[PDB]
Amino acid sequence: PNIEMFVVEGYSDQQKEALVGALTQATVEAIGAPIDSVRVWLTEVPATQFGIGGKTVAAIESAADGAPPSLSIIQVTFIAGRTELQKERLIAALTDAAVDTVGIERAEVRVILKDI
Amino acid sequence: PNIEMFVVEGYSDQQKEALVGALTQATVEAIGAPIDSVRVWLTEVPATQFGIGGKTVAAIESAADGAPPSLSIIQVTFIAGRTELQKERLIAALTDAAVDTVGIERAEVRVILKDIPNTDY
Amino acid sequence: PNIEMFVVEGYSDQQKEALVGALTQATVEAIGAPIDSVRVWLTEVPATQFGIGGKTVAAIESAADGAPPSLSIIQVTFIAGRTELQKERLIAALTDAAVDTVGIERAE
Repeated sequence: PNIEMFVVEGYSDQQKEALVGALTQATVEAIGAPIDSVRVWLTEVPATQFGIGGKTVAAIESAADGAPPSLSIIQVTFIAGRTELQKERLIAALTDAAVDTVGIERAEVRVILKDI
Repeated sequence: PNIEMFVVEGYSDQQKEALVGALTQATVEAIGAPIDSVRVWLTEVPATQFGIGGKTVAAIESAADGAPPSLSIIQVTFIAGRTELQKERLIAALTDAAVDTVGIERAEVRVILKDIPNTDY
Repeated sequence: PNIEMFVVEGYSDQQKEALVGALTQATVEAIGAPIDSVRVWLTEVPATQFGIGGKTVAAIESAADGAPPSLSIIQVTFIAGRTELQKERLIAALTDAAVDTVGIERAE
């Protein structure tokens, strides 16, 4: 239900809105979550502040953090890690090897929707 | 004690400084933490880069991650839940139901403050 | 493998590349990870947007998130805590008092 992507600053509006759609599209399908319950945001990392193996991109990648509450088994995570990863290689493209998808489970005692 | 609020790019300097005080005040009251211990950062997301349910805000939310050390019981989490939620629906307001709050407990073996962990203090 | 440092928007290119290198080098040594598997990014927070005990920096600091896969034992974490504390005082410099490191275990 919360997906943050850290990516390099090259991408255009269009790639952004299709990347949002896709992560959202890829999320509702795999884990069967509500579309209106899906939040995404992307984060432009400047080439001057993003390093692969110790040196900046400017001197020379896509990271996806998923925030679910814990109601998901390992198989439905395999599918999510799979679906999140595939559709981001489709639009706002990048090799599969260069996309990392992270799953952070939040205890229901630790996620607050409105007051509760 | 580590509070990142992800918000849209509208908010003025006043709203920011008031949002920072409010989340800090909310934290110290809720979890009885030292004010000196409370670091709060706001993350301004362009509308073109924030999606609600598949489409961007520009084509058409408040997300608060807290990284604390693990001591807090259920009730002091729920209060941290409501207190951060209320104070932010107060200043630089948005609807209650449009603010989401994430509580991440990092183990004492995994939190490093100065050179030392909290475990070896 | 994933190191996000949040910092104020004051630092030069040189401080930045030396920070990326110092975080990568402190990483590869301690936890013996592959340089090419070490990604590190810096997130500039403007002063109006970074608050300590309730006031904005401007009205008047480093937080380092490490996300590895979950095998790491206590000592390699405390060493990780220390390697990435120290080499961030060497360059993009700051008093140790004002740096927190955060270790996030992630492993399906």
